[PDB]
Amino acid sequence: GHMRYEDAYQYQNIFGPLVKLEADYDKKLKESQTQDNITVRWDLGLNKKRIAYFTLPRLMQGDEICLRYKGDLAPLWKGIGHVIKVPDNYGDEIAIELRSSVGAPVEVTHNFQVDFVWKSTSFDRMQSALKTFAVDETSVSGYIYHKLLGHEVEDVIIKCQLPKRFTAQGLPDLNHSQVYAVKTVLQRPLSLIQGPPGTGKTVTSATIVYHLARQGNGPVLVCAPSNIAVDQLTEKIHQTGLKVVRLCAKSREAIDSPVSFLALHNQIRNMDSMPELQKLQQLKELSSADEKRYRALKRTAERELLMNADVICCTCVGAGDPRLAKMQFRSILIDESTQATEPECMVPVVLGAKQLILVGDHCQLGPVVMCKKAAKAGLSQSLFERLVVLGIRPIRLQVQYRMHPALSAFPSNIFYEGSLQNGVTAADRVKKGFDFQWPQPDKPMFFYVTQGQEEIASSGTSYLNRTEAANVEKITTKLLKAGAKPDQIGIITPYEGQRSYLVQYMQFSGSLHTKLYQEVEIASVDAFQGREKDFIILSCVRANEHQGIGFLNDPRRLNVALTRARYGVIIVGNPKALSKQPLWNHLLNYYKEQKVLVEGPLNNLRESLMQFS
RNA sequence: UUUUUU
Ligand SMILES: Nc1ncnc2c1ncn2[C@@H]1O[C@H](COP(=O)(O)OP(=O)(O)O)[C@@H](O)[C@H]1O
Ligand code: ALF
Ligand SMILES: [Mg+2]
Ligand SMILES: [Mg+2]
Repeated sequence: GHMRYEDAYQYQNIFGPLVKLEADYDKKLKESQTQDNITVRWDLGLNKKRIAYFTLPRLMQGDEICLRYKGDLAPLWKGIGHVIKVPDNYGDEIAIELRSSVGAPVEVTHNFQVDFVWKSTSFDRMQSALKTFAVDETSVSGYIYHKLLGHEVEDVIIKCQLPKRFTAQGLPDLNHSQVYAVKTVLQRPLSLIQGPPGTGKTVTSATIVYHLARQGNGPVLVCAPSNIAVDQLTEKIHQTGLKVVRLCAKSREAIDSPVSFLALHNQIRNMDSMPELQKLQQLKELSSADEKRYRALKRTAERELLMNADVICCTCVGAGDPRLAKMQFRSILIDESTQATEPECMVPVVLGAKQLILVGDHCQLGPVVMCKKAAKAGLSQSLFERLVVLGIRPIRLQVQYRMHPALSAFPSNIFYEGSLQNGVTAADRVKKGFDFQWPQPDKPMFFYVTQGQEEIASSGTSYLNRTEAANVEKITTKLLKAGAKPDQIGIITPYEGQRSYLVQYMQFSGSLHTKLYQEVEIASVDAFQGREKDFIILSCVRANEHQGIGFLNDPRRLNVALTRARYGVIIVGNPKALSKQPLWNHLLNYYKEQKVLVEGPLNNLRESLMQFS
């Protein structure tokens, strides 16, 4: 009440089809193909796999593609394979390794076609989770089943042994609201935690997970929708001194993060287990009988590290990973759950949840749903928000400990009805050893006006902006020269195109300060929700005469972008395009009134008189 | 709408 489901079968019959809409739509939307006139060069790898090389008049490493032969000089043929080489410093040849070496039409070279194959794994796991919820009644407790379905059911009290102290060593001393939040959550089967940015939702989550783990009843499962949110929580949990295993996507095994040392795939390789460490050093070959012992041993190692972990951390979709099947979790916490669709949250939930904690802020980013029809039918509504509408009262945090009061003013008043209070002062937020000259000494922020125009990026739907990129670099140098360390600086931008451009431009050219720049985080705004830096630089990218600003129209995205910094925020963008949207127009006027809308050379900034719509 | 996930 009011939204109710008779049972989990009806529930699946509603969300199952929604997920299918979104899946089918994304597939159609992300799938592209060449003309059927590609010329192929055939070869064999050293390992005797079959390879096709070709040039293209926008693929990425590891992509899956279908190669079709459409000519008449051999039987019609199609084969699946994956990109093992893209155009680079060795040449413009794309190479793909085929799954199956035969019977490829290696005697012909013309009249081929290349289709990019959209990967369906993430939606498969959501469909699969929905089915498990409906068919297997042991996948969640009777209580949680009834609560999730909107049934009336008496409140249940979990009678655990409460800790001596709620606040946990290694983490900040909890304030009264966080203590209340921890103490209360431990005793309920279902809890929602809510609060504006930087109120310690993740700190509080880590403290809860710590106590649930110390109950000694098996590993706690901990998730978030995006890899970066999972990593924040993982690091905080690690600080409590617990044994944490970060389970990563197979496709991310070569991505570098500050919690890489906790990644399951890395822990296994640092194990002894000397034999398996030998078969790994060997596959780094491909022997088929050797792969049998490799796998068995690997399964033995994964089983060991996972079963003995106090906590397992992974994305919501990652929870559906085959390595975790046949595992059950009594206690599950999902951080930044408001950024996920409900079927995405259900992925970890159906692993046997008897106690479930959801953390969120609906004023920050929601899930990505490209199919407007599906979004409007409800796929856009998170589980956290449905439960709020159903009457579950969230536990609230309201006092912020991240940012200088001047950074919190606009977001607090605009997004949170002035209810975001400050737990730190201006004096708590003067960087020691930092000799930077702010336009307004008392306001560590400014919007740096940048004339320019966006370009469409390699991908075809994303944008970049070369002028802003240039200024981002200048500003970064200025900050570094003022005394900021690389790791105290973060650069965020809403677009992937701009993110990638910045990586190449700052980190992989020959720049004099390349080694410094490489220690500087660059990321999309969306990925960075949940993370914080001392100093943030935001590149807005959009800059055009009559093409709009795209998803910059979403207030949630600006909110996240404005609330990542502790000590200072510098915004780089073009007020001309931004001003056309009421929200950005208001942020621009706000900065103008604060005298931090500026122009000119960095060492000699002047207010921008420039007028905008 | 071009972002999250695999
Ligand atoms: N009770 C507290 N005392 C001191 N610092 C705190 C406290 N609670 C949170 N913080 C800090 O403020 C920041 C934001 O916490 P975080 O958990 O990331 O916010 P949120 O999860 O709500 O976005 C961190 O740097 C963190 O250590
Ligand atoms: F709510 Al946050 F970093 F997770 F501000
Ligand atoms: Mg958080
Ligand atoms: Mg460089």
